[PDB]
Amino acid sequence: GTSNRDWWPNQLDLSILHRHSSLSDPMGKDFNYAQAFEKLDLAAVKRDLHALMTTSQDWWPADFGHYGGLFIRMAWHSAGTYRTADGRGGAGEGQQRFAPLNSWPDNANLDKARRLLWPIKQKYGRAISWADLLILTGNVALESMGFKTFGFAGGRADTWEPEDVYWGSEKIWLELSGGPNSRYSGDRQLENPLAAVQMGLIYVNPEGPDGNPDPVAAARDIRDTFARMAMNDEETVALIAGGHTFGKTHGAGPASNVGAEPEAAGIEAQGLGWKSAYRTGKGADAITSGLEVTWTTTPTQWSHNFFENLFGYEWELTKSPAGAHQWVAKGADAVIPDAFDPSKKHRPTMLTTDLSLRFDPAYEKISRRFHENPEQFADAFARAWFKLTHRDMGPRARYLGPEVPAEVLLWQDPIPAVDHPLIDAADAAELKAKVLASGLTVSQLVSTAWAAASTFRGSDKRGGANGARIRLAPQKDWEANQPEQLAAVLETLEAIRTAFNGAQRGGKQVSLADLIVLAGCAGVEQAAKNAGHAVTVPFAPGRADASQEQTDVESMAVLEPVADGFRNYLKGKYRVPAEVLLVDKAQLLTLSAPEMTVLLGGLRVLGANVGQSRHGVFTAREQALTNDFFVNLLDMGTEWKPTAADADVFEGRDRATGELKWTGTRVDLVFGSHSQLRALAEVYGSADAQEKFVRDFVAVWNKVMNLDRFDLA
Amino acid sequence: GTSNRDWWPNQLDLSILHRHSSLSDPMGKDFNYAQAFEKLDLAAVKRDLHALMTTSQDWWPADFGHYGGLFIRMAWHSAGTYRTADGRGGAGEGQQRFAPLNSWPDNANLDKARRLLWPIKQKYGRAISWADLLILTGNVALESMGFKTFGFAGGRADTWEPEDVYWGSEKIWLELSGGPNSRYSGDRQLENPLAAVQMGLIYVNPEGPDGNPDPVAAARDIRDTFARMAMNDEETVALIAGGHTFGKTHGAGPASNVGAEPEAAGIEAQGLGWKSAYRTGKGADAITSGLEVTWTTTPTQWSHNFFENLFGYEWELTKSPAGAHQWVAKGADAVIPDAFDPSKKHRPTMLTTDLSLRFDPAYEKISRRFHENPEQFADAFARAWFKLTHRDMGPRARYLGPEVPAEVLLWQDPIPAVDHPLIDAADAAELKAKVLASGLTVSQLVSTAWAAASTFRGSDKRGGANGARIRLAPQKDWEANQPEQLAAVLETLEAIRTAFNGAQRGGKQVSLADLIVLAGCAGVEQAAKNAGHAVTVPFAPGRADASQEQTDVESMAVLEPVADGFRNYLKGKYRVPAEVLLVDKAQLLTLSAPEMTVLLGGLRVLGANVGQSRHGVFTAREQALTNDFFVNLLDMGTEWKPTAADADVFEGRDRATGELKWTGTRVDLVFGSHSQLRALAEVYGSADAQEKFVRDFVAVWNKVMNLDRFDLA
Ligand code: HEM
Ligand code: HEM
Ligand SMILES: Nc1ncnc2c1ncn2[C@@H]1O[C@H](COP(=O)(O)O)[C@@H](O)[C@H]1O
Ligand SMILES: NNC(=O)c1ccncc1
Ligand SMILES: [Cl-]
Ligand SMILES: [Cl-]
Ligand code: NA
Ligand code: NA
Repeated sequence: GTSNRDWWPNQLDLSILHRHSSLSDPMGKDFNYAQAFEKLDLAAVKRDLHALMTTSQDWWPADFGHYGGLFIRMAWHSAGTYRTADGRGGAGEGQQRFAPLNSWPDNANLDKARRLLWPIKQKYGRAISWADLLILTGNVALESMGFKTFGFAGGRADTWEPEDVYWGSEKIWLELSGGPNSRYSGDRQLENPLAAVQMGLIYVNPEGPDGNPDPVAAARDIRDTFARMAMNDEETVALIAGGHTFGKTHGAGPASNVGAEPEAAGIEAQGLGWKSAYRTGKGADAITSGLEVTWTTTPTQWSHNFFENLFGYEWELTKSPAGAHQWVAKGADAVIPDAFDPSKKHRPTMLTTDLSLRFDPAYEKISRRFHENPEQFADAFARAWFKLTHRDMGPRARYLGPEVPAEVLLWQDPIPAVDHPLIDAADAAELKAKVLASGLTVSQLVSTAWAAASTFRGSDKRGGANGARIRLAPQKDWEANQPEQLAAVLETLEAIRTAFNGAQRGGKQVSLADLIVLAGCAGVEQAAKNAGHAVTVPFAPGRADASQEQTDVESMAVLEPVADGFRNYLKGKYRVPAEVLLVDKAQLLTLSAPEMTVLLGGLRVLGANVGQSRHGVFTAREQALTNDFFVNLLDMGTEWKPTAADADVFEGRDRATGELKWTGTRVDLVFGSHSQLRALAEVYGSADAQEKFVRDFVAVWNKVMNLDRFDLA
Repeated sequence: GTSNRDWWPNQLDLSILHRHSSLSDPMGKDFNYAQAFEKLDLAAVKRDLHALMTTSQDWWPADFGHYGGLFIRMAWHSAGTYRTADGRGGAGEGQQRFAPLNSWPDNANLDKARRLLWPIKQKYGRAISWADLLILTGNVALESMGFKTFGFAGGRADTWEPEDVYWGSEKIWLELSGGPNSRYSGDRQLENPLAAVQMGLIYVNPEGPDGNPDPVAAARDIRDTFARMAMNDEETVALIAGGHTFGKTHGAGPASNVGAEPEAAGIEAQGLGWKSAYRTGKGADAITSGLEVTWTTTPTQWSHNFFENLFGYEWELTKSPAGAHQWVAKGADAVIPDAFDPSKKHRPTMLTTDLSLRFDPAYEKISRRFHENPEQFADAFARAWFKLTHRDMGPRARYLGPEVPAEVLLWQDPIPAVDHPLIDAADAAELKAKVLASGLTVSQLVSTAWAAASTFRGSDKRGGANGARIRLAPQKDWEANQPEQLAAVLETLEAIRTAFNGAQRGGKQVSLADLIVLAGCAGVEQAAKNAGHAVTVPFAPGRADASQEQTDVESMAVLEPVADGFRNYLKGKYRVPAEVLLVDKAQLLTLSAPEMTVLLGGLRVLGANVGQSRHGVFTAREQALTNDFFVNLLDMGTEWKPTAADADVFEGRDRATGELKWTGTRVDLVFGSHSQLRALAEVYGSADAQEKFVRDFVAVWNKVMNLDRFDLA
């Protein structure tokens, strides 16, 4: 059956904004996962998971009699898809159980791991999500094997269909670099937003870069991909050495024995995949990666043996029984136990990527310090495992249950507790009147509040106006935020705040974070008034102001908007067309297509464009909230053409006279071109739609202002 | 960006069940189109459209100074996608404005027609849908040119995204038959459910079959395609001769002048397409189909000149300026006016497909009668145009506004008016107890009510339990409906009804249509009771009983279910896997994936399978409403394999002992295989889900029972 995607393979895809509707969701529209989880007996679930660790099933027998290593890898993989570039991937939505991640080659046989968990999932039902269960099971695996975790938070609601994520353009699984859809260019630069070296891998290739077994070169890839998953050198060495303290790899025979991945298998496989014709197909005969490495002398117990082996032998290149490159300890005794046969032992072995930890010079120093000071290794690994597995969960307000660590960590972008009375409605009116009397313009108020609130992304729940981080480095210096204008607005707001706060009794004060948002609301009210409409814009107080020391400047850099269609901003020229980047941003903002449409049309006429550009400002009453953008965009009296200077800018001329009326970008004009977007524009550009436009705009404005307000959830 | 569809191109596509969410809809959740339309001043809209017919725009100048022919073609195309096989296509959702239909080659330059209508759409806003406006504009075109229409009904609500429709497998627009994706096999058999001869055409090729200009052969294709659009010979001739009484074709120069269709054009084209480099690109230079035919001497007025010309001249094969085959009248005077130059005239011309009306022997008789009796022609055309343009609107209860014809037409599957008091809640309880006391079983009651209600399809809103047509030909003899069992159930219900009705005062009585549904509800209540649960199943009375004489038997044939996954029924072996046919059915029933899932699992254990098959009956308490289907399906203690006898049937055996536990079909097992479906099955198979399963089952059961109840909208 030929589809629209076949006929117009580069048209824009709006379905990404309309996933996750109530239609695909089996839970009622009233289901609240946080409330269900709060009633879960978490201790009881952890007792069942402890029991599961050594209850081997015949259909996938446990190595060493203990599933701990398998489950740690399962949890690591659930979390390990994460990219800091867009916040997409991670454990937070339980996406490992859906295509494509359920069938990635690096997730081979994790289908068996997930299936082992079905009895517990069934027992507890909706009170524990798959997403939480995958992570909890990793924690319990670690605890069972002697390792004390830093903590655990529930609250990851399950999702019910695959996310739309750009995982790369390759059409072959695991394609090596340099092909027609290469993710690499230049001096082995990985394209943003990607965070893995090959399609279907988590981070790097365990044999080495593109299969070449050079541990020094592999270190380069490790460092780059882990950085792109928010991990520095110390965390990276702690995580790899930590994880590879446990368990083993599986490569007992040639890879050609392994059949179809889950999404390709027959219906009788009942959701499992990679069935193997090699001997029994499982247990001692298991094939997963094709490598055959067991790192420690006690694979089911926490030890300091990883670094003892790493530094204690010299390593020789060799091949697994599937033909894969791996390393064996020169002249070692057979000290490693076998997984099934008590009468066999093996020499210590390593992956190329394990040797990276010793032969990259910066890693080597960390690895040595961890070898000499295992307490530091244990602490770093615990902190890094917590980070890895919670990275995409958002503000601390979302953390549920009795095991949440009390220590606040820098990576969480923390927000101080509010310890004073909040402003009430009378105080809000007083502050909005002051803001309006100060001489700040609609355009300045709207642009500042948009700049503050629209850093939010729902993918990892980072960003938003809470914290007033727009006043700190680096947000205050981002080109999209118009630094000089921003500084003048913030200075006027700060004086207003200082004056209000100094006049108070009883400890009441207003944060700058709240006042920025409140001032934006006043701007929207004033604009509606300018258009002859009487509008109150909703406002919820309670934001607090974070300090510069609570704001990691490097980590913040990935939230910089290099494309923001809502302010008609593009930081440079990109391979991806700007309207694709607009839809991408709308998706991160959690907007539907109707919301994106109304929001953008309104921002254009309120003066939210960067640099005061006239592009898309299709009104003669700027700073008045009207549907002018739509009515003028859809006017057939105007003809549009790309400019001579720039193919991405368009001139709109009176069809009869030739006179120039407007200019716009691809982002402006896509609303009059794409057939679904134009149908939306039509609704708002109709003669009966003025009040609907205003009201819809206020609702989406308020939605954006509140995106990070999990303290009110 | 590689997607799941690229990696697993034959996985099942569930997104088709999740279109039309509230996310994609710009109207609020409470918007009621029927209410808006009822207040539209329809006379005022029609006066604006009348004025439009002769107000030429220079960007697409009106042929002969009148847009009427163009708009008639627009409306005919809007309706002309319709297929009787599945009810899909037609004018009822305004789908012509979305991909792919907006860009079909047969719809070239209808983009210009739709754009002409924007000022009127904008004026009246939400009170008239595009869907309604396309049709209304065709009616007004006809009226403006002297033709009396049979009537008009509003009520087609707009849609906001493309429908997922199988339009064929070809990857090339207009591909000739016999290719690798040929829609033809055998002796020029068109594959179901298709109703056009080539990808991107409405019905047939105007040059003739695969371009061969033989009017006799073309008549074969016309007859076949029009039948597949619910039109018989009389209707077909009336429609083609009717339409081709007006306007002209456009083929003023070579087709290679014509650029990209709308979905492929640049953003500056603002949703228009087919931009032509030939001379001025429009008006006298227009190119659309590539043919250049003007049929009558007054292209802007109703006449009987099409048949006068058809029969009055002999015809010669010729070529348009774009190279297309067409026909010219041998030795005629130049009597046909030019579209732009009052000093030029032309000889009468025809399409190969127009000549079909004269040279096919059965058409020729009808055409002769219409020629001799143009009043008969006018009446047939008006009836056929009404039918064409309303065929997918559903029951008469959906027809809005002041121009609805009072005459009830056989094709409407009409339902008589109810002229008596309805049963109340206490009466419903009394009848449910009587049904249960008669000894009809849960399985008989459920099966019968499902058979009656599940003929509904949302694509053309035909079918459903209203009318009690399950008791008439042909429904009562469909194999899926189990004719002998059905007859025994209907007999018992009829006696119950006759007794209840004869005991009444005051004219109160119950229809057999209501009682079939009510009896099904009793069946579901009893089943819930068998499981130890007390529920009340909702029931709305007001169905009426249609007669055999009000039931066109041939038209009803397309509603026969040849695949019904919900009763594990397949009438023969098909190309398409049964699980794809299940999803197809659920989409016709308007079900989401969660609704399909709950509904099927519940029907399995209530005994709704055809022939009492045990396939998928994963319970030891048949006729009790439990979630046993899911708990047993997901039990990893059971292993499944295809049978030796049949690859489409599977045995489930105890994994440890090999003991046979169950059998199932692909439809049963897909819920344990497909990763999104199995995630739904898990919800219902969890230990906390019994109450939820019952509640959700009852809700979806009730939804199905009410699908055709537009009398209560
Ligand atoms: C450079 C990064 C890494 C690479 C290239 C890598 C590679 C691998 C490979 C190839 C396997 C064997 C899969 C199989 O054949 O069954 C494996 C196993 C494992 N890895 Fe990693 N790994 C990496 C980082 C991590 C991290 C961050 C963790 C956890 C904190 C981890 C924990 C594990 C565990 C527990 C196993 C054993 C699985 C079992 O016992 O079944 N690894 N790793
Ligand atoms: C075998 C069936 C049919 C064939 C092959 C067919 C073919 C065509 C073609 C090729 C054109 C010219 C497109 C162009 O170059 O602009 C056309 C025009 C037209 N057709 Fe049809 N037609 C059929 C049936 C119908 C029916 C059922 C109607 C309406 C009741 C209709 C009404 C018209 C009208 C009004 C025009 C003129 C458009 C204008 O003035 O711009 N046709 N037809
Ligand atoms: N552009 C490249 N392509 C492939 N391998 C590279 C590239 N650049 C560096 N390497 C490998 O990474 C190692 C570490 O180099 P560097 O990361 O430049 O200090 C080198 O010695 C190479 O083996
Ligand atoms: N692909 N996933 C996201 O982009 C996302 C997920 C949840 N809320 C917002 C965005
Ligand atoms: Cl994601
Ligand atoms: Cl459709
Ligand atoms: Na994420
Ligand atoms: Na339809």
